[PDB]
Amino acid sequence: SHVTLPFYPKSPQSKDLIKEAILDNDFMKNLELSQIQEIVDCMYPVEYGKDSCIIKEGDVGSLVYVMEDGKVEVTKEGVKLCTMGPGKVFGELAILYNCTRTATVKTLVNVKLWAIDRQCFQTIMMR
Amino acid sequence: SHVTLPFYPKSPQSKDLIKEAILDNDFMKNLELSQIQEIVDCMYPVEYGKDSCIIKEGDVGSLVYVMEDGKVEVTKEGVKLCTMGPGKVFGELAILYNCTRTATVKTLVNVKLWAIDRQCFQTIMMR
Ligand SMILES: Nc1nc2c(ncn2[C@@H]2O[C@@H]3COP(=O)(O)O[C@H]3[C@H]2O)c(=O)[nH]1
Ligand SMILES: Nc1nc2c(ncn2[C@@H]2O[C@@H]3COP(=O)(O)O[C@H]3[C@H]2O)c(=O)[nH]1
Repeated sequence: SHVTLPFYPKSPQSKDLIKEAILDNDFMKNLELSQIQEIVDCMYPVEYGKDSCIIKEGDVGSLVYVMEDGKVEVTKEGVKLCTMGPGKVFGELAILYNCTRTATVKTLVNVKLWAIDRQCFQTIMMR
Repeated sequence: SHVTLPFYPKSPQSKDLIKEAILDNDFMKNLELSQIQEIVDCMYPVEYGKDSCIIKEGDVGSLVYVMEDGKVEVTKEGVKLCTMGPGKVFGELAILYNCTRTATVKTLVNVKLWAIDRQCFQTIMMR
């Protein structure tokens, strides 16, 4: 009669970081505040070690990430585009380019992230 | 005193094409049926010729479309992402993400579409 989204409990400071990361993101700054709240409770945590490759350009890609701790470097076709520290969203562009990753993301140090899948996202967007 | 949504009369064949098109859409799959029916009745027909530009990335989005006949070609910042045939919904991103058109959409052949405007569309998602 309607499918249940999963809830992942977080520290207040974490929920704040996420909200701010979305509001700082060009594609998503305008979402409902009620929608953002829901996204925050759905994001689950994932950790990567340094010289780990999170996203490979060209790949198919659902997941969207917010960085909590650490630092990554974004490269396309060989070129550094930038680095990203906590408070930044990445992985959003896949959907806008036909679910294909548009750049590769490598970890420069250990990182702690939050993630959310295509599917959760879509249910939310219809509320 | 509540607002009256418009009604555009349609061939049962067309009412089904639309319904299917909605269910095929990642986001709209999610709607209750009562609502998918309301949306079907608020769609109005529009045609474009070969080599027409329906949607321009960056512009403001007010309508959402379903294709009935024809083939259309999606592009972003100058790169063929995909093509779309009958039965497929489009122009739903800008509305849901409350952003500016995320891709350009050009016709490859003469097309016949149905359109619902932001107004009716949102009004419907609220019951
Ligand atoms: N393509 C691109 N991606 C970037 C840039 N800066 C940060 N990113 C992030 O890198 C991500 C790579 O995967 P996505 O395309 O899913 O989403 C992309 C963005 O979130 C940039 O300058 N170009
Ligand atoms: N940005 C983008 N839009 C697409 C793609 N494939 C289909 N579309 C549709 O094209 C529409 C362009 O305008 P919208 O951003 O409103 O909504 C978009 C989607 O419905 C794609 O790969 N990228």
